[PDB]
Formats: sequence, structure tokens, C-alpha cells
Amino acid sequence: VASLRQQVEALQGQVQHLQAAFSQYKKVELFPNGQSVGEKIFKTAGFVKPFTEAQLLCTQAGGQLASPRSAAENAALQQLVVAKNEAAFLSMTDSKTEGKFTYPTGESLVYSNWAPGEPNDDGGSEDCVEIFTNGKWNDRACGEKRLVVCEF
Amino acid sequence: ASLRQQVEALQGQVQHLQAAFSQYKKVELFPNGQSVGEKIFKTAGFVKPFTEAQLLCTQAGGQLASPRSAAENAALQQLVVAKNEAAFLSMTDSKTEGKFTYPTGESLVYSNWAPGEPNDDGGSEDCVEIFTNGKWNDRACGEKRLVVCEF
Amino acid sequence: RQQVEALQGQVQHLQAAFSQYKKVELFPNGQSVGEKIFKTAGFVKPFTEAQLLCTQAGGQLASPRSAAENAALQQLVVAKNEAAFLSMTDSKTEGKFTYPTGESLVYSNWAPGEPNDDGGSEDCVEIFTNGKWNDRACGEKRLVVCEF
Ligand SMILES: [Ca+2]
Ligand SMILES: [Ca+2]
Ligand SMILES: [Ca+2]
Ligand SMILES: [Ca+2]
Ligand SMILES: [Ca+2]
Ligand SMILES: [Ca+2]
Ligand SMILES: [Ca+2]
Ligand SMILES: [Ca+2]
Ligand SMILES: [Ca+2]
Repeated sequence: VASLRQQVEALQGQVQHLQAAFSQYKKVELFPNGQSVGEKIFKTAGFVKPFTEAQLLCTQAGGQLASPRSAAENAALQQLVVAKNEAAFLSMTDSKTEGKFTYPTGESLVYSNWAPGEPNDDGGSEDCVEIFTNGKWNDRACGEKRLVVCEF
Repeated sequence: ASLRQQVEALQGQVQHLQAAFSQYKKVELFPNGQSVGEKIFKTAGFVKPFTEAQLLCTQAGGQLASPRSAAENAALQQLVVAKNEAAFLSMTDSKTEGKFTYPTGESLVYSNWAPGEPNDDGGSEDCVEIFTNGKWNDRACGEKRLVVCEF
Repeated sequence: RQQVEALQGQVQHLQAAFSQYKKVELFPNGQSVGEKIFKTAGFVKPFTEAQLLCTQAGGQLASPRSAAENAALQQLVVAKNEAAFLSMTDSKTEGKFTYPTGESLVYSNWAPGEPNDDGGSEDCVEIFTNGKWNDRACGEKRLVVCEF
């Protein structure tokens, strides 16, 4: 037995040391271009791309375009948008069924923070969503270039 | 002694984490970070006024660069030369003129003032700036200097 | 007792958090190929300054030793739309490109007619956006990509 027990005290100690260095490196990681809320991390690319290119960039990297599902997440996304001062695309579109915004998974929105008047399908052709510096959403034509923020 | 089987599998995965985390540190710190002892300095890459620079670092969990030793100052200095822009440090004397404190309130443990500094030029220099040669100069808090935080 | 299986839980939690961390770290500026990570600085510098930057950071300038590595490096160079410097030079022996360890090349992906040492001036190697290599003067400014 008790060799076993020494090994546990040893392993536990090297594990606690690794979670200490991991917390510090997580903060350094997110500065300046990232934000975490719960288990989700938003990180911006720092550049501007049309919806399809933005979505491709995020899935290829193993994530998804920012999809705020609660008020706290929208706040965290807003910090990133305020810091960069460019509005960002969110993941959701209504291109399947005009007027029903769906997460890229197909499910209906659980949270929304639409600017008054929106969504308004302006010009007959506004299928993507953009979050502005004030945290409110506006629907926008997918072909516009907006800030790429992915979530992981 | 079933446990021994699971403990050896664990040792192997801890060992895997330890080595992957070691590679990641270097990747992470490239090109905007520098570590000295237990501390990491990371530059935001952009220039901002003191009160803003300070907010950005506190919102991110950190603190503005506060070198407490020559080894710490030389590591901050390497980031400043690479970026080629002077950077604010955390210390000010906006509460008591002449007494520079860390944001916590204690007096300076190390200083590397340029000859003649701090000189409170114009009656209005309450923040400290580190130059590309590693010497500190007291500067007006409303200038825009490189944001470097410490973690 | 199962103070082991408490530890088990903490290891698996780190493995999940560390896996999420890697994705965030590599977005948008890095690529992993096997054990190797390529990461760009984002800016452009001449060979010696690029070579210093990488070694200072604990790593090396990109040395793609396989078609697979050169492809990950190329995915980075297309995203920045800027050709990158590779580690290899022939500055010791004109026409034998060496990796900085001193050995001869394993893998090459030269463009047709390269290396041609245009002007007598060309001792460093750039990778273009199409993945093809060209020998270029070391004093040109190119994207800094290091490998870890
Ligand atoms: Ca439509
Ligand atoms: Ca619509
Ligand atoms: Ca609209
Ligand atoms: Ca004063
Ligand atoms: Ca003063
Ligand atoms: Ca002064
Ligand atoms: Ca030559
Ligand atoms: Ca040559
Ligand atoms: Ca050539």
C-alpha cells in the first residue's frame, strides 16, 4: 500500500500546481481579445469578414460564430465589440424561414436583444444579425463585412 | 490494488498535460508576452491613457506593469524595445506629491529613474513611463503610452 | 481510498479546459501539425530580425519538413496574404540550402526555376500563398512565422 499513497500526494500536488499555472495562463490568453462567461469563451479575430467567411473561420478553428444565449453572454460580447468599436456578426440567421431567427443548429432563439424597430428585413434582404456597441441587435444583410468573433 | 492500475494511467495523463502545457506557454507568450519568475507581462499592442490602460488591465484580472526588481524591469524593457513604444507602469503620486506608490498604497521597493527624474514637469506629471532603455520618467497621466499588464 | 478518484475528476476537468484553451490560443494566428505548432507574429520583418524573434521566444522560424507541414504553414500565409520567411538559407554554401541545425534539406517545394539566386543576392527562402518556395534576399521584409 503506502507507496501508492505517496504517489497520490505527489500527483495531487503536481496537479494543483498545473491548475494554478493554467488559471494564470487563461487570463493572459484572453487579454486583450477575449472574454469568458461560464464555460464559454468569445475571442475576436480582430478583423472584418462577410458572414460566410466569418462562419467558416470559426468552424474550421473548432468553434462557432458568437451566439449569445443570455444577458450575461451578450454583455461579454458587447465588451469585445466596444473595445474594437466595430459591430460583430452573430451566428443566427432567418434565411430558412423569413422572420424566424435560428441558431445554426436549427433551434429558435432563447434570448434576443433587438434594437427597436428590428428585425425589419430592410431592402427585402436582411438575413444575418449584427450586434452593435450598445449591445442591441440589428438584422443585417449577410454580405456586409463585420467583426469576426467566434465562441469556444 | 486495483487502484494501482488507475493511478498509473493518471500519472501518464498528468505527464501528457505537463508537456503540452509547456509547449503552449511559449506559443502563448509569442510575440506579446514575457515571463519573469512567477509573473507574466503581456502587452495589448496599443497605446492608451493611464486611467484606460489601468481599467483594461483590471478588467482582465491583472494590474498594470509594476516592476519590483531589475530582472522584472529588464523583462518589461524587452517588450518595450520590441514594440518600440514607452509604456506606463502602475505607480503614481496623485495622492501625495513626491511619494510614488504601487496602486496598493505601499512605497516603491525598486526604482530605475532616469537622471533628474521624477521632476514633476509643468507641475503636472503624476504617472511613470518606462523608456526603451529601461529608465523610468514621470509623465502626465493623460498621455497615451503602451498598455502592458502583469498577470 | 477514492481520494484517487477525486484526483481523476480534476485531471479530466483540466483535459477538457486545456482542450478548449488550445483552440482559443491557435485562433487566428496558429496552426498545429502533429506535434509542431506554427504561429505568426502578424507583422513583417527581415530575416535576422525574424530569426531573432523566434529564438527569443523559445522556438525557431518555420521549417516545413513535410507536405503536411508546408500545407499548414500555407494556410497561415493565405490568411495573412503575405509570404513568410522559412528558416533555411544557403548562405554558407551557395546552392545547398540548410536548416539552421546544419543538415541538408529533407523536403522541398520549390517553384519552377527556383532556387535561382537572382542578382547574386538570394540566400533566404520565402513561402508564397500557393505553398511554393522561392529563394529571396534576406534583407526583404516578410511575415514572421515561428514554429514551436
Ligand atoms: Ca429572407
Ligand atoms: Ca430576414
Ligand atoms: Ca435592419
Ligand atoms: Ca501632483
Ligand atoms: Ca508628480
Ligand atoms: Ca518627467
Ligand atoms: Ca550567397
Ligand atoms: Ca543563394
Ligand atoms: Ca528567386
